[PDB]
Amino acid sequence: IGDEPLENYLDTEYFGTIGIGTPAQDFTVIFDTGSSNLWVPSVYCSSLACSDHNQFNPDDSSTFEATSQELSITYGTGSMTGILGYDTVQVGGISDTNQIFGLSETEPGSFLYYAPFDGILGLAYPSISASGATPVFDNLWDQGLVSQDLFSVYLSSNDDSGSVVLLGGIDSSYYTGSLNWVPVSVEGYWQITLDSITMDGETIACSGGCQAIVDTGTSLLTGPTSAIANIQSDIGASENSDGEMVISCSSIDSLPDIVFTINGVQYPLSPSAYILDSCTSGFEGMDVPTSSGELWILGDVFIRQYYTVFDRANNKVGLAPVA
Ligand SMILES: CC(C)CN(C[C@@H](O)[C@H](Cc1ccccc1)NC(=O)O[C@H]1CO[C@H]2OCC[C@H]21)S(=O)(=O)c1ccc(N)cc1
Repeated sequence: IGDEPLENYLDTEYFGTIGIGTPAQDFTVIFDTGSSNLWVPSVYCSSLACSDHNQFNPDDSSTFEATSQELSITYGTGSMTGILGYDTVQVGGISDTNQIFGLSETEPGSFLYYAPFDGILGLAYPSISASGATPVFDNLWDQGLVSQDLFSVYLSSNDDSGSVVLLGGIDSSYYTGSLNWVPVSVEGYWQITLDSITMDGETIACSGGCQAIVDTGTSLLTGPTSAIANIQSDIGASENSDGEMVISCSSIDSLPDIVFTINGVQYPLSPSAYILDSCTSGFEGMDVPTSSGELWILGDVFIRQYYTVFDRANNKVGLAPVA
């Protein structure tokens, strides 16, 4: 069982340190349950974001093995191109030998330039991995480096230490109540079916059910723009001169919970959770069309309240209230 500590950056990004190569070269990476590739910047990249982050040098690693395979990835915000290579990745105390990963050759745009992390370590299914690159957790399981084919995530609140990805384990000191299990509706993301979203007993969005993904790599709780607009109006959030969804901090003590029903079980978010003396909404409209329908994203606003188990043996997500 391996523990990967995560730094809680402003309650907005959660990244941990990994080592790549022999001797290890260290990188910070977002542990991203919304994607499946591992990549870091490399000495082959001249983009600005490469210049202001740690760059992998395969020349200095005695265990590196080159490939002729290229890689390209476009995220919601940010993108990269590069080349795949193999090396040993130290992650959570585990020596992940023979791990394929991306060495960036371009990283355009300001988001990656201003972000504190060097790269991204995806934790989702192989079906959405660019170039069919084996995801880290698949390679761990393939090599028997974890005995149980699952991992769990605790994300801390209030910029506190203690966030972790627990590779191969579930730890009940991080939660209370019973874990409830949700089948993965479509294997790619950690995608699940939401039944309803309610406030003070009435349905405010997702009437008749909708699709959602559980994504540590997204800060906010996002949904289709039209639905989110209603929710913003429902909680009293107004966009201001600067493009921020502003809300009176006094509503934190006024407003009722917003309740997500998932597989028939109610998961409340208190206004303490879905309102971030500058208070803004934890919701954001973002349209993610798929053959499944538009996706909602249960990002860190949600995951901070629910210890989450990602079970690849079973293709299920487990949820329980954080301790
Ligand atoms: C780069 C990540 C650390 C951040 N992203 C979260 C990530 O989970 C998204 C979450 C996501 C998912 C779907 C649509 C938009 C965003 N996944 C994603 O874009 O996956 C990509 C992998 O290759 C492609 O195939 C799947 C989608 C692409 S992100 O949505 O782009 C993002 C970027 C900036 C901020 N501030 C907040 C979120």
